[PDB]
Amino acid sequence: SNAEVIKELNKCREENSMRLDLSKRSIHILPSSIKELTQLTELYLYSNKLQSLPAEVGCLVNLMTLALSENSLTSLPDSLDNLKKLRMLDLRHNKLREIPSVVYRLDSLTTLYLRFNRITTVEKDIKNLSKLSMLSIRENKIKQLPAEIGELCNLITLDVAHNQLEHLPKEIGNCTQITNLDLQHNELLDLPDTIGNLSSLSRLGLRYNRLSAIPRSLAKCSALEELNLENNNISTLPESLLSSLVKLNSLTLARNCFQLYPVGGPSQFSTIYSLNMEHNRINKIPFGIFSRAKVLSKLNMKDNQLTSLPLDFGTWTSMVELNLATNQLTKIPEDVSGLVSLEVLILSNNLLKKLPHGLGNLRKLRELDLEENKLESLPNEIAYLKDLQKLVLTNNQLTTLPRGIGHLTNLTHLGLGENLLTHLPEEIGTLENLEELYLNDNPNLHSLPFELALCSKLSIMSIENCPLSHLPPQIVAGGPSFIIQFLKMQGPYR
Repeated sequence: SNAEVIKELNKCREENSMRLDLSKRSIHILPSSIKELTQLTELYLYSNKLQSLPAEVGCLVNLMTLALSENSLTSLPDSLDNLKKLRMLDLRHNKLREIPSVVYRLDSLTTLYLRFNRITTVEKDIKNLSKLSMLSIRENKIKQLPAEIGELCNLITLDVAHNQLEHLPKEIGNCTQITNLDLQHNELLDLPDTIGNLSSLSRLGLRYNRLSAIPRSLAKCSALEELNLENNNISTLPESLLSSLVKLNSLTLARNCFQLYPVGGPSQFSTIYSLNMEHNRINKIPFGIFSRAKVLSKLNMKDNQLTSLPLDFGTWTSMVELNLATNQLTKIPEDVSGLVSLEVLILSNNLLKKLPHGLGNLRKLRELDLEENKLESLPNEIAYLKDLQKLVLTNNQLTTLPRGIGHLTNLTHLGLGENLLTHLPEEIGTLENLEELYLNDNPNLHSLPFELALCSKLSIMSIENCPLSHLPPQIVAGGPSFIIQFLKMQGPYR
């Protein structure tokens, strides 16, 4: 209420306090009496209901911090001109349709936050704020930046994510101290060649734009720690780019137009831990490209145009997670046995009819996803996958399972739905750790084995669209809990 605000105002002037916190008090109008509190250096008014800041705030000539986020402001009074020491101005989450003209006159500012307003224009007069080291105008409606952005030579962070930019002014290259430049979720058709002038750049946000190419000069930004180009129109990378990014920890080329790996050979991948290339049109992985990729442990090639794997596929000994889903692979080579560090292998939605015996040598394999292939059998050597917890075989052409399936000590999840299974093996009962067993949509599955009752942790079982005609018809009407209870009691394992 007005009273508790006046009390805090009186308390502030009675302590001669240099900070005033009136945040989160549902204030609609701030009393004029605040003008008397001229000793304030910090004023916090965020998360209130302010539709205007009173002109009297201009009397607080010693303010260095004015925090106004999460109000309903549409402007600021010209009296803020008097705030000749203000360093930080927090205006995010208001209702600004422009930067208020007085803000362009607050040349002491080093930090200006304007996230999530409705601003359409950054006027040429932005040049007046040459002390700015942090400028965030993310989540507005800005279509263009003026060339005058280049007179902000002290910028360290510039965040213009979620705007409508089609280009960047070449004068951005005068902002030589920028380490964090976020342009993601704009409409950028290109980047200026001067981007390479930003030699201290370590974070560069470019995902979700309309880019067709990356400037060769980006290779001068050798402090980049990630390069995420997801969702653009890129199909190549410029000469020697990736090998020049000596601190690159990850690379994302997902959702682009690549048909081949970027040119430059194995040296472009010697520093990254992960490589994400999903949703392109890549038709081949070059022989030898990972020969220098000593720390690369995660490779995502999902949704490409692979019809085979390179002859040195088994040399990828440091790979831990490998996603090859939604390609056109018809076989996995025997040399898969070389991938002794592999823990996750996703092969969903390919054209696989059989699996190699070498698959059984994947001793660390924890998750194997073969959903939506054409598999007519499993090799006996799957029995040696003692670390396997999740085996997804949904939607294939399996008729029987190898008896060795019961040797999968650690298996918890077995997806067998949408197959041609005529029966489960009795060895299913040695799967002591099985929890989820999906059998739905197996139209030739007319019985279940007694030894399924031996699976003590079995808590999820689906049998929809399974005839199960050898069991009592009233039991299958009772659902899985009834079927498993029947197998226990009438079975000889109790």
